[PDB]
Amino acid sequence: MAREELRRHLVGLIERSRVVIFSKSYCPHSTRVKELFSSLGVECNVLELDQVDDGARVQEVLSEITNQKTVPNIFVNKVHVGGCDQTFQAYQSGLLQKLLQEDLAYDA
Ligand SMILES: [Cl-]
Repeated sequence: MAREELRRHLVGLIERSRVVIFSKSYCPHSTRVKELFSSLGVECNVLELDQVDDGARVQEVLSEITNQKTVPNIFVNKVHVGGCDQTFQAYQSGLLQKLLQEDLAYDA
C-alpha cells in the first residue's frame, strides 16, 4: 500500500527471529533493552531505524503493523511485546522468560 516489498521484509524479519528489536543506535531505552537480553544470554536481531535507508518510511510501516509509534519496538517469538517499559514489565512478571522459552521455527 505504501511499500509492499518493505512490509513483506519487515514481517519476514519478525517471523524468523526469536527476538527482534527495532532500535536506534543512540537511544538509551534501546540500549537498555539490548542490555537486558544480553544479560539473559539471548541473541537478538536488531534493526537500527536511524541507519537504514528510508528509516522514516520503515517506522511508518512498522506503526501500521504494530499500532505503536515509538522505538524501541520489541518482538519475541513473533509476539509483539511493545516498548521498553512493557518489556521490563514482561521481565518482572515472568512473561518475557516464558515467551523466550516457547519452541518456534526460525528460517534463514
Ligand atoms: Cl534516508
